[PDB]
Order: sequence, then C-alpha cells, then structure tokens
Amino acid sequence: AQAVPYYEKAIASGLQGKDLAECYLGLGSTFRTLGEYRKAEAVLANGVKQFPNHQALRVFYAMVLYNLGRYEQGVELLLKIIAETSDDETIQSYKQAILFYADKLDETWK
Amino acid sequence: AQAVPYYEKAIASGLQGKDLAECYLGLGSTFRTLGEYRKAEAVLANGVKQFPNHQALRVFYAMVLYNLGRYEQGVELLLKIIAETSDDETIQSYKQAILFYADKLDETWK
Repeated sequence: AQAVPYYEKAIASGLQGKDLAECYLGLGSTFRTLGEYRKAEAVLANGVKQFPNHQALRVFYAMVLYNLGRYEQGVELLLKIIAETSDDETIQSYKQAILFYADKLDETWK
Repeated sequence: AQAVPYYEKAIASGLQGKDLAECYLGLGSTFRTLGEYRKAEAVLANGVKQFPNHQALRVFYAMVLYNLGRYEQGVELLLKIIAETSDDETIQSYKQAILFYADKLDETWK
C-alpha cells in the first residue's frame, strides 16, 4: 500500500470517533503489512490509547505484538477481546477462566 | 488440581454434547495448568476434533499452543475465533481483514 501518506494526511486534519479511529487502524495495518512493525506499533498504541473501546484496533495491535515477538502480550490481548466480546455460549461460560488465565499463561500449579 | 483422574474417569464412561466437551476442556486445562503442555495438547486437540463447533475448546487449545511455543498457530486460532464470534461492530467491519491476515501474519507487501 502507498497508503501511508493517505492516512497521514487524513489524520493531520480534524477527525473524530469512527473517522479517526479507522485511519489509525488503517495506517497501523499498512505499516504492519509493510514490515514496519515498530512504526505499526507506535500508530496502533496511539489508537488504542485514544479509542480504548475500539476492539478492532486492539485486534490489530495484537497482530503487531505477534510480529514484534511479544507473544505473551498479544495472546493476552486476544484472549481478553474474546472474553469481552464473544457471542458464543461456551466462551461466555468460561469467560472468567479466560480472563483469569490471560495474564498468567506461563504459570502452573505445584 | 487432583482433577485429572476425575475427568479421566468421567470421559471413560458414556458422555455426550456439552457433557463430554466440558470434560475434555476440563482435563486439557488441568494438564496445561499442571505444566503438562503436550498432554494438554493431545486432550484438547481431541476435543476440537470431536466438537469442532465448541469455541471454548479452541480458545484453550490456543492457550496450549502458546505454551508449546506454536505462537503463529495460536494467534491464528484466536483471530479466527474473534472474527467468527465477536459482537463488536468494529470487529465485524474488519472480519474479512482479520480472517485474511490470520494465516499470513508473517507476510509483508513489497
């Protein structure tokens, strides 16, 4: 994508709720798919910071975290997203378990 | 958990839909939390094989995949679960993107 300038300019301009959120996500993804994982991380962190309730941005941040090799943090985040937003009866039955294990994946009982 | 025998015996006995699914998940988690990731993987693979529509089991398989260091496969699976089951408007707007990037996370454009 030659889309970085598009999204840059778009952001460098009055922009709000959906509108701006989507340009951060857009830019982030473009950077990530360009292989510019650090640049992607900066942009997407900024989006999550500004639109903490925008789940798609968290999903994309997770994808970056993967590419950067921050596996634990990425899996944590995807599990938290699943727990907080899943339709599925079975997942909601285990919601508390999922949320609990999410920041403790490396832990084990004796 | 001293729960392995509980779940073993339970499974080694007539058992169906919810009933059995939950014992596989149960056993798997117990094994995983015990640090017996290979044992956890076997059990949970079996559950996903038998109850392919049971999303919780896929989440737990993902957690194991993480512990085994099969990060790509685990993140793929969590992204597929999010894409297939999320309430959130924003995530459903990007559903196709998420599903697309899920088995291609290491790829980049030139």
